[PDB]
Amino acid sequence: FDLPLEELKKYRPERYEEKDFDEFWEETLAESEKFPLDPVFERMESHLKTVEAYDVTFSGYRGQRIKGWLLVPKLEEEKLPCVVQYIRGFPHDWLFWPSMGYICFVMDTRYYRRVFTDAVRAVEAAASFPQVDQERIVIAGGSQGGGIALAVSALSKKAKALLCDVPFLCHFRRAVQLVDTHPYAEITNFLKTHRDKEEIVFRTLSYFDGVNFAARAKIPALFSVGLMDNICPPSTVFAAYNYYAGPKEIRIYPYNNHEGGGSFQAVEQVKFLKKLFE
Amino acid sequence: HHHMAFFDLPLEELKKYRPERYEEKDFDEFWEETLAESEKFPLDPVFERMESHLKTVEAYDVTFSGYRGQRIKGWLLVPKLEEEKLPCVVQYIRGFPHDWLFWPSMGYICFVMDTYYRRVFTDAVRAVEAAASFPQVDQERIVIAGGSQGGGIALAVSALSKKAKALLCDVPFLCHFRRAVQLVDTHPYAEITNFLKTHRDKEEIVFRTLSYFDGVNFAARAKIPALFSVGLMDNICPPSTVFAAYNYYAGPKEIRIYPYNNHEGGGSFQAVEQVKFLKKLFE
Amino acid sequence: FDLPLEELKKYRPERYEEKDFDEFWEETLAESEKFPLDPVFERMESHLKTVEAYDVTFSGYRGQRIKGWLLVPKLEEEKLPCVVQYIGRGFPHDWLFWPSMGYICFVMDTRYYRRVFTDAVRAVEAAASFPQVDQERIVIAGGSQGGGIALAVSALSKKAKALLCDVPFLCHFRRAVQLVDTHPYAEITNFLKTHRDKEEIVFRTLSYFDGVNFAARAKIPALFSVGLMDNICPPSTVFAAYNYYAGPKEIRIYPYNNHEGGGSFQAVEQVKFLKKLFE
Amino acid sequence: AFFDLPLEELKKYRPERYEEKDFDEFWEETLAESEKFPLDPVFERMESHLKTVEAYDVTFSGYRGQRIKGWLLVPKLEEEKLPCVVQYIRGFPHDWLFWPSMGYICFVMDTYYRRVFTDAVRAVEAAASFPQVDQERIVIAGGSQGGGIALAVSALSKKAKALLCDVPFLCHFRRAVQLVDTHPYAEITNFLKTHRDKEEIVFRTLSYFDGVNFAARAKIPALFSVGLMDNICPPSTVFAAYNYYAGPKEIRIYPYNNHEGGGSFQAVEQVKFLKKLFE
Amino acid sequence: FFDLPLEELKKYRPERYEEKDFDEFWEETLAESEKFPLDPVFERMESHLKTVEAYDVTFSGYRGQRIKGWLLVPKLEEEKLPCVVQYIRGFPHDWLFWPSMGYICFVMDTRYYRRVFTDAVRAVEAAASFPQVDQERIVIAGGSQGGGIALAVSALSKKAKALLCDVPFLCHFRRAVQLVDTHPYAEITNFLKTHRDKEEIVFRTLSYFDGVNFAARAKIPALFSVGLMDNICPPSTVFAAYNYYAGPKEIRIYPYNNHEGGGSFQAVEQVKFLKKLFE
Amino acid sequence: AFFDLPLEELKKYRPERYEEKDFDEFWEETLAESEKFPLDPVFERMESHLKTVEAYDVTFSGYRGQRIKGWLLVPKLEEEKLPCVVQYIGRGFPHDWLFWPSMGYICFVMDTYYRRVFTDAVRAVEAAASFPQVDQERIVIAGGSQGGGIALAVSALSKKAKALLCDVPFLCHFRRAVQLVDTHPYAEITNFLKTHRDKEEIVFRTLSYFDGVNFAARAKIPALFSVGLMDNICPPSTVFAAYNYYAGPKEIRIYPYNNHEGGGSFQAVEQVKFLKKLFE
Repeated sequence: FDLPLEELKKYRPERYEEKDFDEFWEETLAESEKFPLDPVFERMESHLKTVEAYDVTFSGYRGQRIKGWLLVPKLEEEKLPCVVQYIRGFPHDWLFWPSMGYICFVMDTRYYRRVFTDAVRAVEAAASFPQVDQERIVIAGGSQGGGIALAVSALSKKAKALLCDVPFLCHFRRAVQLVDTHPYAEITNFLKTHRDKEEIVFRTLSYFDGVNFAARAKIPALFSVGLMDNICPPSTVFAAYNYYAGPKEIRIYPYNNHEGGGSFQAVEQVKFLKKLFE
Repeated sequence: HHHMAFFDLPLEELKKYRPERYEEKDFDEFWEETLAESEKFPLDPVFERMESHLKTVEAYDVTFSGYRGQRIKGWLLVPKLEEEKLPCVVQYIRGFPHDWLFWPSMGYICFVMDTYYRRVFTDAVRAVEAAASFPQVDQERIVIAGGSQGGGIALAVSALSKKAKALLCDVPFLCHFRRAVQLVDTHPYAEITNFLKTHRDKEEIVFRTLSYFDGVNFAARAKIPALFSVGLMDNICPPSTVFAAYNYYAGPKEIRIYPYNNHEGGGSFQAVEQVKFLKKLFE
Repeated sequence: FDLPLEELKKYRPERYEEKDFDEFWEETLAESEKFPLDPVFERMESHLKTVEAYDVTFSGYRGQRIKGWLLVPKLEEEKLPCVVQYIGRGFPHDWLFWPSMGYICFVMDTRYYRRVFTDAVRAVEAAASFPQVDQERIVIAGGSQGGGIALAVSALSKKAKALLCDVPFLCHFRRAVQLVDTHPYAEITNFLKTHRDKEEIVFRTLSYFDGVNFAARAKIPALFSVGLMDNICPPSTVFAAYNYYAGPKEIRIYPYNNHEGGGSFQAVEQVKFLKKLFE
Repeated sequence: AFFDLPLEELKKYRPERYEEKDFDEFWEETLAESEKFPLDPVFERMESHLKTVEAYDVTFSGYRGQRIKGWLLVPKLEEEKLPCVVQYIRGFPHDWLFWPSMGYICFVMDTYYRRVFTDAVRAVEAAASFPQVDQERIVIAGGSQGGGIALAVSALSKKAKALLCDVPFLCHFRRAVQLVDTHPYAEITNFLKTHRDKEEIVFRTLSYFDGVNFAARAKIPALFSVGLMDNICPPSTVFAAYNYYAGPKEIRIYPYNNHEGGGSFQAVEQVKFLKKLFE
Repeated sequence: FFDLPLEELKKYRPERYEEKDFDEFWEETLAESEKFPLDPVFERMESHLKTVEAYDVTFSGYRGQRIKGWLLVPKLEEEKLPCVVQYIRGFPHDWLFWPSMGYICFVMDTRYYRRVFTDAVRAVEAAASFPQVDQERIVIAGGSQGGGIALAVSALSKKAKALLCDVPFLCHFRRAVQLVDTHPYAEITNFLKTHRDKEEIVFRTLSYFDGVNFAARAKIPALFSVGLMDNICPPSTVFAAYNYYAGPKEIRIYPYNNHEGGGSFQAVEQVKFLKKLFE
Repeated sequence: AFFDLPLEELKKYRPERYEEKDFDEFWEETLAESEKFPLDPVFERMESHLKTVEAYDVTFSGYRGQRIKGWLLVPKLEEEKLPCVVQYIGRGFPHDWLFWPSMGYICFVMDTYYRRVFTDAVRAVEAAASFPQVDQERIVIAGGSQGGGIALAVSALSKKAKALLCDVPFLCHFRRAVQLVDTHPYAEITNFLKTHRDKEEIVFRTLSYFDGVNFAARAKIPALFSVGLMDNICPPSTVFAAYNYYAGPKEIRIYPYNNHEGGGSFQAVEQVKFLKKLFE
């Protein structure tokens, strides 16, 4: 259903952002940095044997006390690499990264101004665990999470690599004219009833568009895209990917919908991060 | 076609639901004879350590003899723990080894078998023997587990395997065929219906044949402790089919009921319930 | 989804009809009999080898010239039994079943029910006028809308001798509408959704065309069929008409079938039924 | 099509109610907290293309003193006191022409449920503060989410004099969830599908907002409507509320309608009801 | 978005197909129906409405048959009022918009297209005959099937002065059929699926009723609307008619809407358009 | 509605073919292997209510000598020799296959991995040809959908077949089908690849042995194809690829408003006409 692959690879649409895009975000982060982070780790009761689990409390947007999980694999190593993973379920749903030898910080998004700020702070919280190797802090997400990660790749001093799967929050004006699926269809359904608010909806969403963070992000990244994904259509993902200003690679799954590369792509990430961190 | 919400018998009645069973006079002879035939080939389990990015778990590519001696495949996932003897879950479905991290992460060796039902059930009985042959496996704590088609398979195995010690049976398929068919238009039970739509004269023979694979009939025979789960909005494996099997199940048993879930069942919540159940059982 | 079978077999709901149900139909047929039938059979050029095909024209409702096909199997016999089949009338080769089993087949093109039923009663007269047709063995047949039509004809035609009625539409309207949301019964429901004040008049009008009310009148032998998963023509509607049907009768029950009914299996049942009947 | 209890049984359906010991204390306290801020209604005449109606942008204090908005539509009639319908949903002022056209001043409030119900109670107080409003003839009305809200307001507002409750949402949550997979009741289900351990707390929390519990308390006259094929707000949910409703009451039943209810037919029924009531 | 992009829709002028007798056919159709006197009859109706007077209208349409309509007159000082003939008839209260904006509203009950278009041309003449109607300000209006009808009327009526045409059906048939599988254009497709040999005759027949061909003839000012996600009446069909439309014109484009079009927002655009036009 | 290439472009659509270097060795070898067992056709007259047609239950050896079943329907006509349609598909009831016998053709209906099925189908022609009343100069092979795909393969593999009727065929231009439609049966391939992301090359190389396009390029017998321009089971660009590569004398009937039903009863008559013009 979207542009052919030859053209997706060369797709660089005109970007829309306000003159204050950077002033808005610098100011948002400054406001929330005025409160100390005060990370608190609580060991939690778990049936898990290969992993230790912590309930983490930290200061996010405007000093509010947010929480995340910290999953630490039981390994000899005094210092471990770390994946901050954005979305929740159970701690046992996040076993992949710890099982591959990474500490995993799992943060649920509890508007985007608040969520992105919380997420930036989550990296700071993870970094503050003494076992975490700060040179190997990775940020990751798929869908809404991939969109959030992508923003964080431009906003976080501490993050060192990005794993961005099938991201949402990318190239809003194009998404809306290609698919009638949730979540992009919420915008369309808003505009259907507020016919006079097209300029303001899109000017507002421009502050949260992944394409605009991508153009700014300088850290290495691995993207994934499903060529049959009609939740997060390929032209949206390729727009962000192609504008992404750091060293990058994309794994293209031509027969997949929004599941993306699934478990195959998980292994690709492990391989990518291994090559990166040696 | 999908039911809107609750569509089967109410819960008060599901708990008392014990329909008449149908089986042939030779049900036991058929399965004894099938297993004897396949035991005439040596199991010859082969475990190959695999190169893996996994750090908490060691992974083996397993080959073993199943139905009529055919070389079947499985994964073995062993969590890296001090213990010289570990408990073991044989899980029926094979994707990546990293898809099966749950049980190893909870301290269980995990044997994952790659999956007509004559062949599959025999393969599955043999997978337990394969798993038991790993020296680190504690044979007093071998568990059999499955959801859907896997759950139906596990249920059969609970009645056919000398070696299995406990059953985890989630939202099982292969149960109470005659009723499934008159409640749901969903795959997989709808394959039976579509067959009968076209072969109008084969009702007796379709149901007599299926009786040999019906989980209700194995349940009536199974003596090992078991934990079942069911989704009351499950329109793939409707609740009356699962409750039929659960209620006939002849070993010590419990069921977790998920009133708002479709075929996902209790999902991750139920995974924890299984860990708790097995802990209480084996301590 | 409907009543269980034990109950379907005993299901006899109260009937509704207007005081002039019979006068209405008598009068409708008399009006259309005031024009001569004037059946015209034209041999058609056909690729068919086992069958001869005629383009038929005859006078139906109010004298309008209706069209049909006649298919005659090439057989020794000077006199052949005949099935009048109701459905448009597609190709002659679509109607090979009955001729292939040794029956002349008259296939009537459908074109409101006042007209269609009248057209259909006249089709039997057209078919009876073919010299090779044995008038003692004229059968009327239809499935769906056809079955409903055939059912009406079983009560309105002097000439018809047996009925084949499969999964019939036009039966027990008020119950249908409260069991299924499928076309065609859902047209009634959608009308009433919008015309909330027209319930009485819709149902009274439809009572003139309800197969249950014809069934109560029909005296000729009949074979019905029903699919227990049929959500176009639900089982309780078919069983209502079947149970009220006043002639010698049988029903074939297909428990796993939807509106396809007994399909090809049922087609053979019909052949068997008619063979047993006409010896 | 029909999927809920039959009508005989719907009319007698009175399920056990669940509410917390503090249901009344919770609401008394919520309203007291919001009454500690002055209402301070402000009416701004608006430039409008309308010729039969005058339109005001209304600002008032709702929940916790927040400045809420509504429309006031006044029909141009040479009467100094008019009856009034407070209608809960805000689109254009021209979307709300029905009540003004029937001679009623119409207050349309732009609409967690703690905040919304409190805002809605205060919208009556805002409407009553318009000098042209006849306080003896203040009516509260809603369909869907609006009907639920109106139902709560019928129990919580000193000032309201009658209730028009169509196809209400926010009723008999535990039952809705086990009958339908449609939005909005399916949000509850989708929550519980994921938070399997939160059934008791979800339903105890929702008990503070259940229309059945407000209905048991409401003393003002009311006209309800229900669609027997409504799978958004299933009939057993509406009938539970209707049957527990403690004021003088009537229900209009639309057997062939889904969530559209009686539509325009029902609108006229309301006009008739209110006319009979207020004379 | 599934049709041509907007830059290309604005320039879209496909080849038109009409028969050599398009004009003779319509002239002759209207002459035939003018041979019967219009004989408009207005009956004041008992109504709960207070801002509007309602009349039950009867008039002679196609071939002299007595067609029905509603006339809604807003109670205003003015001795002469402008008038919107609206094509679709439900309740009078469903048509409050135009009277509430100061326009008399003639709502015509739609009952083939030969008959409906002729009825609709005659409705304008019926409306014009009401003494309070200002004949210099008679507007014709419709959405969907109504828009298609209004469009025809814009070319066929001596007395109409402006056109409001929203999301019209009956436009650029051959293209519709290859873009969408939705009702109503899919009735054409389903016919052709079965009558494979009737392509020429189906399209030649439909050419007499195609809005594109009327548009090319219509000389009165018009406001069109289109939804760029409308898959009932696809944008390329509407733009074909709009672009051929031979009078002074404007189009309001709603990029995120389906067949609802501009809805209430577009209703206000019409009021504005007509105000600017008539002063 | 219309979702594939336009017609002007469908008519010129000749995509690059892919096949393995052993395509022909594979099929020659497969057929030789199955010819090493004797056909041994057995015709049993069946009790039938039919009066214009005689019906036989047929048994014959197909793939690797397995005993396959078919129906033979013979119209009761004076003629000592009759033309024959081998029709590929339940083989349902004998009465479901009345069209061809009614038009004066003997009909062999075969009850239908593809290696096995194609071999069975090639052998069905030999079974039909062994009936003494069959005219071997007028043996026709026919199928729609899966049947049309099978018939297409048989048009290249059978010494005995003389004409092909290929309607809305499945098994054609796999790599394109998969990127145009999400319908069964082509969607089984897509679903396989969604899960086995590393098996694209081997899936498509394997399927190349069964692709109707590749048989078409080889088939030398005359043929009538049909296509539905709204067919989203067997999309038009797949059918046109096979049709356009088809190397024998050919025609195609194009049904612009039809989905997978194709030309239906109208096309049936087109076939009769085609075969009549051909065999005189």
